Amino acid sequence: GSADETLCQTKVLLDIFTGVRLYLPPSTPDFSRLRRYFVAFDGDLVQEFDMTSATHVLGSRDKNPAAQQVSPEWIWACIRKRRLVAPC
Repeated sequence: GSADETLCQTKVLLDIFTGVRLYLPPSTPDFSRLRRYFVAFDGDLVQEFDMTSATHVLGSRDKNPAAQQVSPEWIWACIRKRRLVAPC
């Protein structure tokens, strides 16, 4: 858990995914916030079948190999780091 420890602050948001365009999948856990939260921070979210121009992608990249194959742990480590960390 981390989320509960991080999002424990209403949505916390910080300059994590700062400009980080990661494709947040709907199948991803905590998506609810993950989405609003992420894009909220100041980044952007592209729909799986919509990334071509995207920048980041949660779990896989296919839809957009030009994006970043980050995970749920990245968001936390990122948001918490206040600076986009190693996407993976």
